[PDB]
Amino acid sequence: MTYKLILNGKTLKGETTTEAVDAATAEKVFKQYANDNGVDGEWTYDDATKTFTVTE
Repeated sequence: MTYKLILNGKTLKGETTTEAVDAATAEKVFKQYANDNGVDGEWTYDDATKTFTVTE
């Protein structure tokens, strides 16, 4: 299971897919990535199409 993250950072936007066994580990896994960019604030989850999304 691999969800798709959508970075809606104000000064930065992107998107990457990560492999996670559950939604919990998926929240920190992606968060760990965004951190390497400086995008931390509100986090959303689209269980409708397996697509993660975050917006600073």
